[PDB]
Amino acid sequence: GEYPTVNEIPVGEVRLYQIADGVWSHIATQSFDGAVYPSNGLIVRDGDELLLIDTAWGAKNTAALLAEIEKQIGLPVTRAVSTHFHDDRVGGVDVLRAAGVATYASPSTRRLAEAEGNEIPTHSLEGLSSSGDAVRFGPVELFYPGAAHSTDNLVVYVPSANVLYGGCAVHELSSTSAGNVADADLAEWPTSVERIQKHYPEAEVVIPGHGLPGGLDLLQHTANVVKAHKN
Ligand SMILES: NS(=O)(=O)c1c(CC2CCNCC2)ccc(-c2ccc(C3CCNCC3)cc2)c1-c1nnn[nH]1
Ligand SMILES: [Mg+2]
Ligand SMILES: [Zn+2]
Ligand SMILES: [Zn+2]
Repeated sequence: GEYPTVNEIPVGEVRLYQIADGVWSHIATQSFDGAVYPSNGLIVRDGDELLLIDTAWGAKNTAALLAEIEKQIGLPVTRAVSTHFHDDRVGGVDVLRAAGVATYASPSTRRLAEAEGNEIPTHSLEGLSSSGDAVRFGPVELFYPGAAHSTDNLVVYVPSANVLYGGCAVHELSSTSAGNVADADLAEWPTSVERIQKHYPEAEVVIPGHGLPGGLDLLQHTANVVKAHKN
């Protein structure tokens, strides 16, 4: 009941929310087709450093994210991973790289970001090209579940806390619509959700790309939302 909502965060400001010991989400707001939406990413403590998952959707928000981290946590962000190629995930990568953050994404994401004209993470993550593939990256596991919201979408698991960050492949429980599906695979999305369910059965917290965290129910709910859209 305390997670910040869209009407609570002016565009340009960033909030942090403690999810578990050494795990936070970051929440920002920005504009799509003239309407303001909230957007989440993740921060995971990596010894005396931090791993960032996703930008805060643009340059101004990403600079505000780094400032909020400086104030709230006080550990340096040394690496970031973007979970797909859209600008709510890579927009602000240039701000990160000018702050000394090493930025990473799969080659699939990098190719799509390049073709879209979005900022491109510096480094390429091999080992994620086939559905069900996983790689460990610092304190997280990166998992490619197959095409869903996008063909390159990754999910991120924090094994120390049983936290699953679904990114835009996972919708919040209040969702009654499927959001921007222009780059989605509506047929494969339920199969990709099933793979996440099977791979992370112990997840205690599930964080969507937009909206409120909850439990494992966000996964089946997402498949249901997508089916309602498809039909
Ligand atoms: N990842 S994205 O680019 O598709 C995206 C953006 C980023 C911009 C898209 C155009 N190019 C510049 C970046 C922004 C908004 C939204 C979004 C749309 C609708 C929803 C609704 C969902 C139901 N519950 C109510 C909200 C939430 C998110 C989305 C989005 N992300 N997941 N799906 N759409
Ligand atoms: Mg750009
Ligand atoms: Zn997207
Ligand atoms: Zn999104």
